[PDB]
Amino acid sequence: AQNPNCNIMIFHPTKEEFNDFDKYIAYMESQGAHRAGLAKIIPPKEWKARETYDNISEILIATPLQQVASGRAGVFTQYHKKKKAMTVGEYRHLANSKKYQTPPHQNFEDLERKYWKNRIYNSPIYGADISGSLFDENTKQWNLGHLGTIQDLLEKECGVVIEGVNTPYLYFGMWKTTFAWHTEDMDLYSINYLHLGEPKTWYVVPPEHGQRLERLARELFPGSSRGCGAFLRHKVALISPTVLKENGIPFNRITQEAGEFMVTFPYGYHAGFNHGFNCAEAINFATPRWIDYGKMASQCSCGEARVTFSMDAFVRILQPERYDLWKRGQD
Ligand SMILES: O=C(O)CNC(=O)C(=O)O
Ligand SMILES: [Mg+2]
Ligand code: NI
Ligand SMILES: [Zn+2]
Repeated sequence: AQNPNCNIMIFHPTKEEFNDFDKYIAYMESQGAHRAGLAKIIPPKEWKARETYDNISEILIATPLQQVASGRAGVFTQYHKKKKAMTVGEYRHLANSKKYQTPPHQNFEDLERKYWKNRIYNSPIYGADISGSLFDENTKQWNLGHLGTIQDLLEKECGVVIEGVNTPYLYFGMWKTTFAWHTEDMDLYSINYLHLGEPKTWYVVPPEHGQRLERLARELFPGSSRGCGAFLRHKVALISPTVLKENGIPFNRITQEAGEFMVTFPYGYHAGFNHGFNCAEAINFATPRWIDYGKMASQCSCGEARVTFSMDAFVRILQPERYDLWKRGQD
């Protein structure tokens, strides 16, 4: 078995290997990458997402979210308070302000220590989940707006034609902005490209150990667990690496820099934080190997998780028994 310790693997494709996206994902899995839950792909030196980032300031962040924490430093939840709209240029200025800017630090490890020590005492503002793309239309390789759609994959694999669309989302981050422990909707893959700015640190649990994380989470968030049998679908809970180590949960960590792709694999729980002002783009995707994960994916039916239009068909076709209850949660 390749990669039996479930380490995060880093790949350096040539320009020739960068042509066929599906084929390269399948190559990475042949070397065991998926066992980690997360892989890093460094594009060939010849490649670029677009020519410059000089003209992005007038993109609108219609609903910036202030991420307010509750709990203790290593075990907390966050809720998202809606703020007034602002442009990317306004947001970048805010991120760089004395109130919100990255503190002085020695290296990424020192910054990670400071994040876990101090995150809960601040409420950073995140521009998340903004439909759109920063890839130039002329970028033909690994353009996250031109991937094969999940609906087309399901149709190719299973023969059923379904409604729905699949488009990318932009994320504008600042110091301490945080992504809570989660897997993707319907335990899909994700791909994330860091277009610009400061790094993003990731933590990930191997798919084969995801239920260990879930059991810890039920212990650590016992009221949330009673409220919903899939409450990590709410995307609000944080657990530090120190706490995961204390409880014997297998995980790994890596820092993504500007110009790098990350791929999350089906049922790979992940969480993380931004180091300073940055912009990422991400999208879900599927492969043939995903189908079995989609069929087994947990679902939130309590009403909190509320998701896209396009998840309807996935639940309806892959999880018909669950469909009725899940849809009640959506309505
Ligand atoms: O970058 C972020 O805030 C969150 N991204 C992801 O969870 C992802 O790409 O799967
Ligand atoms: Mg603009
Ligand atoms: Ni994710
Ligand atoms: Zn729920």
